[PDB]
Order: sequence, then structure tokens, then C-alpha cells
Amino acid sequence: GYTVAVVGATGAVGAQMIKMLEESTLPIDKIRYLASARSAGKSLKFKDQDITIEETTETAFEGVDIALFSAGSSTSAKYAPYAVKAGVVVVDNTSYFRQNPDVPLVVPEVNAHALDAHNGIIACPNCSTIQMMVALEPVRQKWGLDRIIVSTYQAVSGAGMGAILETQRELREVLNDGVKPCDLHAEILPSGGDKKHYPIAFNALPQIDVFTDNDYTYEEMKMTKETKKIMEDDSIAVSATCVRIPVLSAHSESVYIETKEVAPIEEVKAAIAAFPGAVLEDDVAHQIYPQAINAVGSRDTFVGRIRKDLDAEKGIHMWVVSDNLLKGAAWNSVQIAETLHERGLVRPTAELKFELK
Amino acid sequence: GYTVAVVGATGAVGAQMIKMLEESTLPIDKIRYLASARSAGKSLKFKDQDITIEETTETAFEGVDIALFSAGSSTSAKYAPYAVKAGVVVVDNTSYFRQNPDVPLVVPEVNAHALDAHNGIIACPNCSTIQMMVALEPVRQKWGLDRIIVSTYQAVSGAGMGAILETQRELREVLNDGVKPCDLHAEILPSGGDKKHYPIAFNALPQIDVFTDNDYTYEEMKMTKETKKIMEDDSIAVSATCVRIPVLSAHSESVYIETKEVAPIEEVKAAIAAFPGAVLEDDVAHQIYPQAINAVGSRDTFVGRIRKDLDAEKGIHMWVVSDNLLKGAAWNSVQIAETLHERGLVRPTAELKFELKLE
Ligand SMILES: NC(=O)c1ccc[n+]([C@@H]2O[C@H](COP(=O)([O-])OP(=O)(O)OC[C@H]3O[C@@H](n4cnc5c(N)ncnc54)[C@H](OP(=O)(O)O)[C@@H]3O)[C@@H](O)[C@H]2O)c1
Ligand SMILES: NC(=O)c1ccc[n+]([C@@H]2O[C@H](COP(=O)([O-])OP(=O)(O)OC[C@H]3O[C@@H](n4cnc5c(N)ncnc54)[C@H](OP(=O)(O)O)[C@@H]3O)[C@@H](O)[C@H]2O)c1
Ligand SMILES: O=C(O)CCCc1cccc(C(=O)O)c1C(=O)O
Ligand SMILES: O=C(O)CCCc1cccc(C(=O)O)c1C(=O)O
Ligand code: NA
Ligand code: NA
Repeated sequence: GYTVAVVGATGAVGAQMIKMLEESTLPIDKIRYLASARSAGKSLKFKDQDITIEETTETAFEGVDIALFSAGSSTSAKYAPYAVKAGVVVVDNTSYFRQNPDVPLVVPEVNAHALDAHNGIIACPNCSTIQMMVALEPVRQKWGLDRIIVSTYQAVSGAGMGAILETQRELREVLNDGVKPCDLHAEILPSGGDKKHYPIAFNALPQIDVFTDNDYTYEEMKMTKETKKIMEDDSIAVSATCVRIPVLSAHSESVYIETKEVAPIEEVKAAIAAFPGAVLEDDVAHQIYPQAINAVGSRDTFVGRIRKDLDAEKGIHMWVVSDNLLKGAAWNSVQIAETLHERGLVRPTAELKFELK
Repeated sequence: GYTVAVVGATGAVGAQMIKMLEESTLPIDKIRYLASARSAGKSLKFKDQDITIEETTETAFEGVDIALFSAGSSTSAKYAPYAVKAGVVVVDNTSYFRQNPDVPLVVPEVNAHALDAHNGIIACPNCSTIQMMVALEPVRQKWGLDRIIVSTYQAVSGAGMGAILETQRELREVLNDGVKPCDLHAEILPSGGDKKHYPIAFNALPQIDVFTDNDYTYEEMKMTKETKKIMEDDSIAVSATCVRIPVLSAHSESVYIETKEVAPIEEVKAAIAAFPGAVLEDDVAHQIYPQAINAVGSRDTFVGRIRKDLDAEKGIHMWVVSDNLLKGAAWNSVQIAETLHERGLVRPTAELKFELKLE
């Protein structure tokens, strides 16, 4: 069996990493929980076992077979390369290594083949991107993809435990104390690292992550660049608008595509239904469509509102929802680890391709 | 001055119609508040005056110059024609008359010209459509519009007072009592008239109004059909996805357009800023963009996140926000009434062009 380390075990994603590992088939002989110095020494459960949280350091990965990193880009940048040096296979939830050509960027249902040539780090994509890939890959396979326009409806847990608590506090101030939403004080959303913070309570914030030089945010650009890498097609046109709404868990997306060939809607629905990881929830006669509150806790990605554009021959609209902490993060990561296991890819990497920092 | 009736004075739009009329320049000599049998006999303020609410009837409109209808499509269907027969000019907030070729469908900044040939009923468009037209008309004027793709983020007050109360109740049960969102009981949303109801708390519901036979909802098709009528151009391709989110007031929209000619983004920003009713809130260096919570209470429509598409030469994305009860409803209606006054258009229509529904 394996020694598995969870780096960032105490955070929003870390908690779901724990749950997904507890529910995994992976043969785990030893579990280790790693975090920052301030969590080191506390106890956290794995099933019935009490695990003592350890501080994350350059020398903490000896004996580890698989390390699941969800502690922030800076933590991955600093320590993942030392984990690889120590013989670990790293599955990284952060954005840091995603565009490195030596790093596979994987959604197992779409591009598991990219795992075979790994150099010790496999990157989990952005949550918003992952669910969109699960919905669209079965369409791309049969009729191609020319372009995507997506507008997202993103849950606050994507921004971490602090953002969840900020959202809850803000809502209670409005509902219980009668504070006007525009008068609330915020410290985290829309982006912890950016200069100004705004209320999310009763709001829709069109900013996720920080702005890039082209006036799209880094979240929007991740959707663009990660799609192209995952689907191995730089020709796919992708533009995104990423919006935070007052939902704690599960991202929803209004997705428009144009296919390369006309894709009859009944066949599109069937192709999505048949695709592993995708569940068709589409029966408008009974008001059946994907819903954030229904997706919470499920590893599947739910797709509905599927319909032809009113004018564009090859245009199709749909609604895609998944739990952003599960398929969008912890489940995608555990599924990668399970796929590595299946393929006999859990083993030390001989060549070090990642500079030690 | 005028005798003005507000039909549906007691609901979510009605409260804002009252506020907008209190703050209006319209010379009002008399106010009457009309609603259903349920509210008849109750009292409601106009400024410092107590106004007794009346049941809406066939015979309620004698002496009325202007009637603002916001009581539901059936109520407009039943009583607006009798108002017109009585000599009233009706401003109707409902969908009922919007696609009637005898009825102007007006956003005053865009197509006030359509008011001149009115036949006693002027229709206010759907709230989601109105704010989109305010944002896009200045772009259309300079560079044309070939298509629109819109995904909306709609506040619950668009579904009425009941939906507001339902949303607050649900949120309190979750936040204060620890109820799981999927265990919530809903009675109204997504659509009061439809068969099944779902929680909105911590949810996003991709259904506004009921489904039509092409699998778009009526809300989505309204954005399509109303845009084409308001802009007087059937060739504009419009497809919409309309979604309810946990916001009480102000609708937000992610709007994609393709223009006919390449529209430089800095010029687009300037054209929108310069257009009456539109305010540019677009300074990403200081994280300035429209926000529902800032839009509440303002008659203006706020536009930002303006940027070219990453691939389509003539593609532009933006973010549009307005208070759905103000520019989306009560303010657009009062602004129509003020525009009718400016143009000498508040007077009886001699020829009745609308079916009377009460034999
Ligand atoms: N805000 C604080 O002052 C504070 C205090 C204690 C803990 N934290 C951690 O950070 C989060 C605070 O809210 P959040 O929204 O930021 O959490 P979050 O994004 O949901 O989770 C961040 C996770 O990354 C870990 N992490 C952060 N820096 C690290 C480092 N240098 N080395 C190894 N692991 C690291 C955290 O462990 P740690 O828990 O050890 O940080 C935590 O498990 C907590 O979940 C908690 O995990 C923060
Ligand atoms: N332009 C837009 O986008 C827009 C936006 C929102 C609403 N609207 C229109 O306005 C309507 C009402 O919206 P709301 O949000 O104010 O709804 P609401 O909060 O539910 O209020 C409904 C109003 O309609 C009145 N009413 C109901 N049945 C009636 C009847 N048989 N006769 C006379 N009055 C009656 C109610 O009176 P009681 O209190 O006596 O029941 C109340 O004043 C909607 O159905 C829609 O057509 C348009
Ligand atoms: O808004 C959301 O739904 C969450 C986005 C996830 C996220 C949050 C902070 C930092 C990073 C990052 O590693 O850059 C990432 C990421 O791209 O995975
Ligand atoms: O819910 C929203 O945010 C927008 C829908 C407003 C609305 C609600 C019920 C009935 C009608 C209607 O008159 O059909 C209308 C309308 O189109 O004005
Ligand atoms: Na302006
Ligand atoms: Na005049």
C-alpha cells in the first residue's frame, strides 16, 4: 500500500480531500496530514484514526508515495519539487504548474493518456474548467468544437474557508441586523490578494482572481488556456466571464458552443448522458435541470438546458453544474491518484525537471 | 394636472411606482391606488396623504388621465382596454400587450419616437430587456449589432413580494436554524404558476417564467422578441439564458455582442458613458465594475467589464446591472409617463383597438 500525504489538510479543499480519500479504493498504508506551522500539532481524523498535523517543510516528504497539494500556489512552488526529489508523485490542485509543458493537466475522463509521461507532478485544472471539460468532451468527440463562450456562477468556497465564513457573516448582518448590503465590510472577496474587497451578500461580483493585462481576470484566462491544453487544441476559441454569486458550494455555468459539424440535440443529450462523469438532468416538461444545491456532495457533473441557438446553425447552449470542491478539486485529485494507481504510475521520477526554490 | 391611477399599488413594483411618482415632475392633482379585492379598503400613503385602496374594476377609470398597470398580465388583459375606452393613457408593465403592433414597446432613451402613434396603451418591456437596451443602443447607433448572447443573474424581486419573502425566509432557516438548502420547502420560485417549486437559497435556478415549446423559457424569448421590436430590427440574432440567483434587487447580465463594424473598446466605453440612462463603471485597475448592491435605488443602468472577445474580431463582452424595480419597471414606467407629458400625448384615444374581455 501507499503512504499518502495531504498538504493543506485543514482547508476547504483539504477537508474534502480527506473525505474523498476515506471513500477511495486506494490502498493506503499510512496517511499524513501537512499544513502550516500554526496547525502543526493539532489532531484531525482519518476515518476513526487520530492523525497529528505536521508542518510542511523541505524534508517532510521522505517515504511518501503520493502527495495531494491544496495549500496554495506558493506552497506548491516551494515544496512540490522537494517532494518529487524525495520520490513522491504529486497531484497539485493549484495553478502554479498547470502551464508547464513537463506537467500533465488532467481530467481523467478526458485526457488520462497524458498521465503516462508524467515527471512527478500532475496538475488538477481549475474547478470551473474541469466541469466544463466533462460536459463538452463528449460533444467534441462527435461533432468538434470551434468556440466556447461561458458565463459562470461561482460558489464562494472556491476562494477558501475564510470566504465561506465571510459570506455567512455578511448574510446574517443583512438578514438579522438589517444592514444594507452596500454598507457591509469585507476583507476577502472578490480576491484575497487584491487591493479592494467588496460584499458578496445579495450581490454578483464579476471578478474572480486578479485582473490580467488584457482586462480579463486570471480565472477567465485559466478557463481559456486550460481548455486548450486539456483538449490538446489551441484552435478552440474560448472567452469567459467569471462571476461570484452567493452560493457556498457548487459552480454553475451558462455554456455556449459552436461545433464543427451540426450536432442534433437529441444526440448531444445522449452523448453527454453516456460520458463517464457526466449526468444528463434535462427534462424541461418536469422542470428538471442541474441545480447547485442538488450537486453538492456528488462527484458527478450535471448537464441540462441543452438547446440549439435560435440563429447560429452550429450553436448550442447548456447549463453545467458541479461541486467545486469535489469534481472541481478533491475528487478530481483523488481520481487522478486512482488512475495513477491503475496504470502503475505511482513511482519515483528519475529525472528532476523542477527547480528547487 | 393629472389624475393618476396605480393599478397593483400594493406589490413589489407598486411600492416603487409610488416612490417614483412621489419623486416625479409630473403635475399630479389626484392619485388613486387600485389593487385586488384582497387589498380593497386598506390605506397607503402618497407623500403625507392617506389613499384608500380600491378594487380594480371595469368602471374604476372614469376621470383618470394616466394609469400605470403593474398587477399582472391577466389584470392588464381584463382592465386596460376598459381604461382606454374611458379615455385613459395606459402604461403597462406586463408582457400582455408588448408584441401587439398597435402598442409601442418603449425604453424612452432608445425609442421615444414610438410614443407619438400610441393608441392608449404603451408597454414597458421586461426588466432584463430594458437594461440591456440601455447598454447596447449606444453601441448599435455607432457600430451596428449582428448578434447578442446573454446570460442573466436575476434578483428574486422580479418574481414579486412573495418571492422576496420566500428568499429571506429560506436564507434565515439555513443561516440561523442550520437547515440544509436541499431540505428547504419552496412555494413560489422558480415560477409561481408552474407545477414544481425549488429553493433559491444558496442556489442558481436556470428557469424564469415557464417553458415554451422550443425549450427556451418565456423570459428568454421575451428578451429575444422585445429586443427585435425595441430596436426595430428583426435581423438581430438574440439568444438568452435566464437564471435566478440569491439577490433581492437588481439584475446583472453577462452580455456578448458582435457588432457590424469593429468597435474599438475605448470608443465603446465612451459611447456608453455618453448615452442617457447609462453610466460607465469600468476601471479594472481599481476593481471598478457594476454591482447589484450598488445599483439598488438608482434609476441608472451601470455598465463595465467591457472587453473584446479573445478571438472574434467584432465580439465584445460586458457586464450590465440595473435595479429591476426601477429602470426595469417603475422608473421606466414613470419616465414613459413624463415623456408622454413632454410630448402632449396624455389625452384620450378615440378609436378602441383592444378587445374588451368582460361582457
Ligand atoms: N487566516 C489565518 O490567519 C489562518 C490561521 C490558521 C490557519 N489558516 C489556514 O488558512 C486558512 C484560512 O482561511 P483560508 O480561506 O485561507 O483557508 P483555505 O484557503 O480554505 O485553505 C488553505 C490551506 O492551505 C494551507 N496552507 C497555507 N499556507 C501554507 C504553508 N505555507 N504551508 C503549508 N500549508 C499551508 C492551510 O493550512 P493552515 O491551516 O496551517 O494555514 C490550509 O489548510 C485555513 O483554512 C487554514 O488552513 C489561516
Ligand atoms: N417590466 C418588468 O420587467 C416587470 C418586472 C416586475 C413585474 N412586472 C409586472 O408586474 C406584475 C406584478 O409584479 P410585482 O412584482 O409587483 O408582483 P407582486 O409583488 O406579487 O404584486 C402583485 C400586485 O398585483 C395586484 N393584483 C393581483 N391580482 C389582481 C387583480 N385581480 N386585480 C387587481 N390587482 C391585482 C396585487 O394586489 P393585492 O395586493 O390586492 O393582491 C399587487 O398589488 C408582474 O406580474 C409583471 O406582469 C413587470
Ligand atoms: O474562484 C474559485 O472558484 C476558486 C478558484 C481556485 C483557486 C483559488 C485560489 C488560488 C488558485 C490558484 O492556485 O491560482 C485557484 C486555482 O486556480 O485553482
Ligand atoms: O422575474 C423577473 O426578474 C422578470 C420577469 C418579470 C415578469 C414577471 C411575471 C410576469 C411577467 C409578465 O408580465 O409576463 C413579467 C414580465 O415580463 O414583466
Ligand atoms: Na450616460
Ligand atoms: Na410639450
